[PDB]
Parts: sequence; C-alpha cells; structure tokens
Amino acid sequence: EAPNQALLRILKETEFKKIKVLGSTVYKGLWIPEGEKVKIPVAIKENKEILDEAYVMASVDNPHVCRLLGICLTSTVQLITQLMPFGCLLDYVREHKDNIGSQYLLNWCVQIAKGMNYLEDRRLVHRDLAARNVLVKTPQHVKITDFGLAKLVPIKWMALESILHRIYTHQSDVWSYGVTVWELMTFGSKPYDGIPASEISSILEKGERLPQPPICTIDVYMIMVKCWMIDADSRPKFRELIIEFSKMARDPQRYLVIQGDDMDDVVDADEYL
Ligand SMILES: COc1cc2ncnc(Nc3cccc(Cl)c3F)c2cc1OC(=O)N1CCN(C)C[C@H]1C
Repeated sequence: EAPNQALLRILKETEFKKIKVLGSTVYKGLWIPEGEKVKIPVAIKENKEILDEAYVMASVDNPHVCRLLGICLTSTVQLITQLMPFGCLLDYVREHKDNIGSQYLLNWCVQIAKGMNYLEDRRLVHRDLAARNVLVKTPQHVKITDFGLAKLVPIKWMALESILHRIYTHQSDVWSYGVTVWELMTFGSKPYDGIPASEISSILEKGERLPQPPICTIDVYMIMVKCWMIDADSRPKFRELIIEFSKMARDPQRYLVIQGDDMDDVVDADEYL
C-alpha cells in the first residue's frame, strides 16, 4: 500500500572494469562511478525475470540482505551488486568444515534471522531461502541474496503446505530457515540425500524430519524442529529466532559441541552511500 520510492540506477558500461568470471554468468569486477574518485568491488549477473529480481533487490536496504547497486542495459541485462568475496555460505561451510567454531555458526544463525525479519517487515516472502542463497562478505558478516523468487522449485527446502497447496507465507520461509540451519550445522550436508523430490511430500506427511546433527545439543535441534511444525502459526517468528540464537551465541560451547573449539581508492559498497 505504501509507494515504493526506491531508486533504480542505470549504470554506464564504461564505469565497469577488471571483469573476471566466478561461475555460470556471474562475474566479479570494479565499478568506478564517473567523477567520484572511488573504486567499488562488484559482482555482475548476466528478461522479465532478471528485472523482477532487480526490482526486489533495489527495494531492500539492511546489513543482512544484498542490495542492487544498479543495472547495465547494453547487449544483455546485467545486475550490479556488492561483491561478496568469500562466495556462498554453503561452499564456505564445506571447505572450512574444520576451522568453523560454535560462535560463527550461531552468529550466522542470528544474522540470517535478522535479514529474514527485515524482509518480513517489508512484507517480502523470499521463497528460496537456503544456504546456497546466503553470501559471505567476511566470515563475520553474511547476507541473504537471490530474490528472483520473492513476492509481496526447491522441494527439499519448502514447507509442506507449499508443496501441497502452493501456499507461501513468512512462516513458510521459517520452515526454509530451519532447513538452512541444518545445512550449516552439518557443515553443508545435502538434505534428504538420495531421496527423490517426488517422495518428499509423502515422507513429511508421515512425520519424518531431518535428523539431529551430531554437533547440536537438543536446545538447538528443538528450535530446528519447531520450524517444521505442520501448523504454520506454531512455528517460531524470525524475531523470536533472533532472540533465541542470540542467547545461545553468548555461550556458544554450551549449545554446539565441536571438536577443537587498485587499492588506493577502493571503497566497500557498504561505505558507499
Ligand atoms: C566471489 O563469489 C561470489 C560473490 C558474489 N557477490 C555478490 N553476488 C553474487 N551472486 C549474485 C546473486 C544474486 C544477484 C546478483 Cl546481482 C549476484 F551477483 C556473488 C556470487 C559469487 O560467486 C559464488 O558464490 N559462486 C561460487 C562458485 N560457483 C561456481 C558458483 C558461483 C555462483
């Protein structure tokens, strides 16, 4: 009901340099706003769908969500955004599975919940929350991205009511939050590995759920289980998840049990306002 006064910035292609490939296309590069004396590390993602994505990314502004810097309209529609140098959190947990402590895991849970609470504040349902869609700015700071599915298909992350009746709500996102947390606490295991997507709705209806990760106390796993209640309004709210994971982050070893616990003018997008 409130007007969306977000600014869509159209960026000249001549302001982008050092373009190199990250995956397939998404590239890294440098954005030098003309007449600004600043170099900004960026990712660039290479039509109604990409622009629906650009619409949502330009309309968010929160420390735990990735925002659109602008678009470039040359041969292709390119989305320009802050470079998140450590890549996706799923690949990060898998590679550093032996250097990741309780403080980091719980802090990431708090930050993802903050991002999702903000989206709820903005009446946005993400619909694709997953560890592959959280990026790592630094090991201390992650942010939610990939809004090409958000509104005002990944079966193994979806609430049962979404699989059965294509019903999507903030509380359906809470279910996906629970699955994302399970991915982190297993250092990136695949949910329901080897179980075909077609059989997922059947398993969930019988009462089966993802199992307790070895490092998780019952305190942490019980929160995960609450996100998978059949009654959507019985699941936690994101603002409650922030609270509970914050409490646990003050004493992380009580809640997770882990054995062993081009440079002069560079400005990060978070300091470029
Ligand atoms: C350095 O790594 C990355 C940093 C990113 N910073 C921002 N956004 C990124 N994506 C993005 C998402 C939505 C909208 C826009 Cl506009 C985006 F630009 C980033 C992607 C990155 O790359 C990966 O995570 N990799 C890991 C290696 N695989 C091969 C896969 C490949 C995907």
